Amino acid sequence: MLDPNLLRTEPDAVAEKLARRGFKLDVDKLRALEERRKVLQVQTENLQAERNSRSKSIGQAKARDIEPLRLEVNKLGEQLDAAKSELETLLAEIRDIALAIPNIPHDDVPVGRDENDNVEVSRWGTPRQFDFEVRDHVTLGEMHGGLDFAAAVKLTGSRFVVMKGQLARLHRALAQFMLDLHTEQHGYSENYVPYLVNQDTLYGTGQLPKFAGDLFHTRPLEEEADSSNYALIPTAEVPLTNLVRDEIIDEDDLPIKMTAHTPCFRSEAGSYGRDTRGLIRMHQFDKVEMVQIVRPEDSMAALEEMTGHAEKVLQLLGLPYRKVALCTGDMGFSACKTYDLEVWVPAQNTYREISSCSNVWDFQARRMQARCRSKSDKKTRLVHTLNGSGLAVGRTLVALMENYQQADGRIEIPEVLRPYMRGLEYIG
Amino acid sequence: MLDPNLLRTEPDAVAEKLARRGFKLDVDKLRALEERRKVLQVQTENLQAERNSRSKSIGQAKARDIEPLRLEVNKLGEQLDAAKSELETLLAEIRDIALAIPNIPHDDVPVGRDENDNVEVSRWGTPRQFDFEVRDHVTLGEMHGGLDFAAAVKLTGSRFVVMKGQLARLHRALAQFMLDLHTEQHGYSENYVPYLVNQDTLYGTGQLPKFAGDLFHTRPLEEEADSSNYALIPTAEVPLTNLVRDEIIDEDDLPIKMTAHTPCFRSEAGSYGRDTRGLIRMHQFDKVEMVQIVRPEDSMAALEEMTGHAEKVLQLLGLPYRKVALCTGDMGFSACKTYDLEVWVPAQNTYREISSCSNVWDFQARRMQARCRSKSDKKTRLVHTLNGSGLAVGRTLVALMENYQQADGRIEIPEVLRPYMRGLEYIG
Ligand SMILES: [Ca+2]
Ligand SMILES: [Ca+2]
Ligand SMILES: [Ca+2]
Ligand SMILES: [Ca+2]
Ligand SMILES: [Ca+2]
Ligand SMILES: [Ca+2]
Repeated sequence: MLDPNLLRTEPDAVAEKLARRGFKLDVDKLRALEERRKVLQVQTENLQAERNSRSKSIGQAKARDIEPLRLEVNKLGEQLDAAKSELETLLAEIRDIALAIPNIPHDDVPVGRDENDNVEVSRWGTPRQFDFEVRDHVTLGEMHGGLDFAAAVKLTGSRFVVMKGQLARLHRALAQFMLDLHTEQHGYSENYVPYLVNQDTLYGTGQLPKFAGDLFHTRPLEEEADSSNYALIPTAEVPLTNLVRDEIIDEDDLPIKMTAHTPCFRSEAGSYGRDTRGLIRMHQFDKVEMVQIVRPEDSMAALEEMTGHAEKVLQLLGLPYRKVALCTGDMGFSACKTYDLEVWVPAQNTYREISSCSNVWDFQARRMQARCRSKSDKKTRLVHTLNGSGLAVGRTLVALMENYQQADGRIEIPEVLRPYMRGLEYIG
Repeated sequence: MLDPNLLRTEPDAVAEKLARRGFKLDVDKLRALEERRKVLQVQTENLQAERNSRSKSIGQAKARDIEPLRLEVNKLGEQLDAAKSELETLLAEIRDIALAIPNIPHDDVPVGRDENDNVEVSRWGTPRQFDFEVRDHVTLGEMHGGLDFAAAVKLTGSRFVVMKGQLARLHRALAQFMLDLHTEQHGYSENYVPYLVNQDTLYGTGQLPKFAGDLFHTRPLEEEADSSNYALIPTAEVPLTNLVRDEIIDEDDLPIKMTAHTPCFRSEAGSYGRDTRGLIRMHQFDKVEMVQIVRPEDSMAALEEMTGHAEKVLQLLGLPYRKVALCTGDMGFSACKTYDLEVWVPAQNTYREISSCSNVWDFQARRMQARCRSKSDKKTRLVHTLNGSGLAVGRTLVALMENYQQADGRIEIPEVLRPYMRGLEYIG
């Protein structure tokens, strides 16, 4: 959520910055609600005061007939409860609006309508020239018997996979390599997190209220009927960022750099048509996430650092990619600035997204009440949060299989992964 | 499900074997339903025949007024549809009974009422004598800051954990070691499986119809409204065993030995009281599963082999345990014979279940229609299925932390795990 006082003080300026995302801030409705809120707030607080006073008058005469006084306190209590509910319903209408507002893009972000307006910043490696017709990862999967989509339709349904044997081992090897890289060389602490999360968590990172439809939701448990409305995690950004919810972190302890290897679950609503075949656009997919909790003045530097960490995975793996600065119109909900790394995909003859590194500014920190404090001063302030994949494991497996395929369909194991595969050079 | 002809031919004998589990087979109701089924079946099949014949009489005269004949075929079609529905409702009542019948215990299984009647077969290693008061894994978790239950209550709710740092790394190290042991030394092929499964899968391994309440269920997706009634996997036995559903496997290709590392999800319904604190009885927990698909005559040998594989993990890790032959009254629904490995838990001053290895006989194979065929003969037969954990990773972490704790709370890394931890000797 945006700073409420920034919406109060200069709403036309924030609406202008938000218009660059293609978002129309309803400034008039927000104002009309806010003006009614002050009227209800003065009435409620006056009722609270007079109920508190009449309650004290009873206990004073009780020591000294507490009946005509007792009736009045019940009439005021009825009045105050009605007043408080009426105010709360209005507070809930303001929240419906405020919490559906995307983040203000930082001035570094190029102005754009959509993905066609994204700016290329960097490019690394040169796409492989093949001496045969390139096979896709699905075709190679079938040749090895290692990627079985039909078995996953049988166990579950569409947009699921069963990996079998050496290709399943290679997928594990990729995740191990990424976790070891970030924990051993990049200063990230490793975490095992729940894959089911509550509504507070989802509100905290921005999935709720606007993106409930993107999630798999669980039915409450009979023995936890009022505390088990859970959703499956769509990214480890959700559990990891929420670890600092309702915390005051000493600035000396920042940055907090966390990594996790988890499955991610997406309903893929609206994706009716785009990427029907393959490990791309799945309901279930593994990712090795990087999350940073930093001091407000270090977030821009941390973004460059984190993007560099995801780039390092691609470079060590010998996978050519392009680095893209996302424009105002192609950014995710919580982000103020984003870099997407797009890996070369031989069968698609283009680069495809494999990492999306974002600086969230204080947008999630405000929702979570995540703040920091220098012991030197009497001043707490919201932290900045960042997240990015290093990398989407399923998409890395696609890029690896396709870029390293041999004429006969064998997969060459990238040199940096051979220690993770007992020195094995080829699958097949 | 049990063989329908074994229920038809000798129901008093199967009811006798089932009574040893403490299960009363309603032989009288099954018989009454079966007698009505034959009456409805003769009526339906007679209606099917006469509708088929009257339909053919139309097409014969159509070549040669197809109106008094067309009315009759519609009256018979109405009659047949009603007859078929009435029969199907009765078929569904037989299924409600047949599919809630547990497996017949094998004669090897000792007769018992409950867990207090289980027979100890073997014992390995000697429980450690400590020179200080033993701390539990929760206390050690807190000392290291590596096991955070409060953070998991915040992200989700109770019976969840957040593992942070070195203890999170050690948990990953355990799973890697188990997967490497079974794939490199024990002949298991590695698999990546969906963590969400459909109703057919659940019926196949026996979770449905009787144990829906033990599961986390997902709400159907709007864009898959009639094909996304999924549940979270409670064990990898569910997706792995179901890979052979509707298959005729060449006997030469058996045994099919599969392993996976997955999170497992349990609602823990009825567990109100038992194990309130710790990594024991969680809603989410990791397991390294072993599943075997074998020829009917090799299942008993495969059980001993598989139990030995789970024992090997414990022996290499230097964790003392006891091997227990479960009695008739303490077996799981699908099992005909089971061995439980119970690991020594210093803070509990007892052995606790860490693996449950079962021979399922043809019980799941019958539900899944999983069969094998020798090319030499014109004879298909149901395969036998087996499953067991090698091991429950969370429970291994508990046993490791507690058995290897040092006076100051440091955790000694078992010698066999040090290569998985970059040679690290101690955590802390
Ligand atoms: Ca510091
Ligand atoms: Ca994007
Ligand atoms: Ca974001
Ligand atoms: Ca063979
Ligand atoms: Ca048991
Ligand atoms: Ca079983």
